Amino acid sequence: AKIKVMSIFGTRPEAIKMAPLVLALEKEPETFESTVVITALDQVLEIFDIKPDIDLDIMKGQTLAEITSRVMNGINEVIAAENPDIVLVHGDTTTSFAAGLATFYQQKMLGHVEAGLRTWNKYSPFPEEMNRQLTGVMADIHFSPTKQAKENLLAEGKDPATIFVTGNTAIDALKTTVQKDYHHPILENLGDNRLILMTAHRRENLGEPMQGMFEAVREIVESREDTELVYPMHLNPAVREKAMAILGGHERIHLIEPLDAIDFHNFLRKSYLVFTDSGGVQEEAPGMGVPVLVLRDTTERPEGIEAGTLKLIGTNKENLIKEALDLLDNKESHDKMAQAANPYGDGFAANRILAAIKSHFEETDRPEDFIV
Repeated sequence: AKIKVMSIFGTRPEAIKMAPLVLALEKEPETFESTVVITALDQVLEIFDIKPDIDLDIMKGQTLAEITSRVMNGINEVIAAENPDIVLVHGDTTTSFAAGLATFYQQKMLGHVEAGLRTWNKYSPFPEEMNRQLTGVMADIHFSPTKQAKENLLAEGKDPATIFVTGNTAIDALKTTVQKDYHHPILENLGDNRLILMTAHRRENLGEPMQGMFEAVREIVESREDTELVYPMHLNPAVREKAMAILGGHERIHLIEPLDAIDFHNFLRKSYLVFTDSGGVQEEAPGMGVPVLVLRDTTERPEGIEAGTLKLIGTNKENLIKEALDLLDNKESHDKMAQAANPYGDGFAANRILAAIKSHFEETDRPEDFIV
């Protein structure tokens, strides 16, 4: 008798974060039976060589109430038939909550991957904060990405024996998304130059601060000739216009279209430093040992800052330049961040998750938390 694990994912980012876990399950077929259920990303599954078992075509002018009901009724039926021992839902999407609820209705064990993040504000993010809180009450086992997420769960009175700080599976994903010898002209023509990668997608930054930020990187590039800038341009025309105006026409600045999360991981790997306001990049970049300068005034990632893998520098042009130059001119400061321990995971969150599941069903050694 195997432990039948049903992994549910409904978005591309979930696919990337759940794939590694599915791979881990598939590495131990003597113990696990893996059932993958899609509720939407076929490019990601091809990379991880994951044949999905069930594909629910849930639809897209649908309200939140309708999406929830469709996914819940769909998953209810899938679970009732497949009769898995455990269903794994991820993070805070509506699909995860709905599938979680169908899992509870079917009286199956519910595992929550990336468990316990909280803003404690029921309407920000909406409905993600509530999703993760609801999923949190229904979950039987929680796989927290950090010590903080675990504490959040403890403060809500969850049973410590059911929470495991495993790290973030997104980092495990890098072992597969990052190619042995990735292919891209810019990376091939890079030579001895230091690649600087920049991305900004937060509404607050895409506004007026955007101009100061492009001017900052332009100046970094002009001041340091052995650097090159890659900027996947945001789709907003006003943003592109500012990018073309300030960053256009420079041989060492590449203004390209938005990269896939996968192409991005591969660029990230050869990057010397990255400027971003993306949450995922703050946890993934240090997985590559890439120093991250965060273009934000606030952050939900204090661990990265305390660890030294990340630097919160805001959006002031003078601060972008200073902080960038510091890293570019002082190899000591670079390796300091480059070697700082990633508090969000070591790339083996999947293994800890599986050991945790094995621990419950076969009552084998309880895995200890990921040590930051």
